[PDB]
Amino acid sequence: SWSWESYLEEQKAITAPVSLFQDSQAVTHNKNGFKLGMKLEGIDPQHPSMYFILTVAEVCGYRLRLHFDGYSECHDFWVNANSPDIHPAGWFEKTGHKLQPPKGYKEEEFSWSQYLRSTRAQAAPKHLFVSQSHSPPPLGFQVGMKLEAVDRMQPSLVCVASVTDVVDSRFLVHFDNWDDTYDYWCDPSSPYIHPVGWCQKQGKPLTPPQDYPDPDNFCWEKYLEETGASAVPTWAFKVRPPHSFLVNMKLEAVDRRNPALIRVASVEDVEDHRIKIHFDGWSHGYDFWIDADHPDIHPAGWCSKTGHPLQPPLG
Repeated sequence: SWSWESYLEEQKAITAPVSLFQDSQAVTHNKNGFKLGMKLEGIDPQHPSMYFILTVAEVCGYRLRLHFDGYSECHDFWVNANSPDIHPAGWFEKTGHKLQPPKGYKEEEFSWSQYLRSTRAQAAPKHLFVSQSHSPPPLGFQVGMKLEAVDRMQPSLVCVASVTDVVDSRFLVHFDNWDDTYDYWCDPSSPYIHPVGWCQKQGKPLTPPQDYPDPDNFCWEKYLEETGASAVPTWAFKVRPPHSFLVNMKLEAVDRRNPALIRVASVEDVEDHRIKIHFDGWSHGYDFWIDADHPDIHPAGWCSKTGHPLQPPLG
């Protein structure tokens, strides 16, 4: 009953054109073959470097809710069917990764064939996954290389970092000697990474590894020699152009408080690479910043075309 067309007329508003989004945020014609109970492998959003056995706990449109086998439901999380952060059963074994076992197991004595028999479940068919490590790796980025990275939790901090994982065309950025809980996946065009030496050339403070001896006398050349690591080469960095979203443009965005819901939204403010989302009809107290390439923002009509409910403006 609620329609974008009517709403736009009503508000004398415009939608953010589909051209402003990445193809993966816009595609609506792909079918979601995931079914309840199917098992697979995937990264823990809270520990991006770790892989766990997951089960499809719910399906809604082109999205699915995943559950950490053996764990409580409050670890549950939602992803889109085209997420590059989930993989087919057996992926870890085939790509040299480590798989954390279900709470109640030793990865040491874990095998899919049998876990499946023991749970009388089916593994999600591999043709559904966009990432299976068949595609080309990011050019110039290899596990072990070092670089400088913005701690997206503390934007004022640019720190000494390392590439700790590489999957399909993305890599994992880790903050040297810090918790894996500040790590994040990204690609060569990320505006949050810079080559070794960037802070120095920019007159900005570089945060060295935690507890590095004599912190303010940190020398990259020295650190690279101590670790024998290479710096990601400068040619590998290809930062993306700033986005073209304009204030007042409307779109759809997953609700950050209740991930199951997606609401009608508007662009409240903008920066070169992030937009500030406002949920129509709600308090601006809920407005939040989000990267323009985040998988949870979509153009108007995404919910309708994918079969997902859309929450109309609060009234």
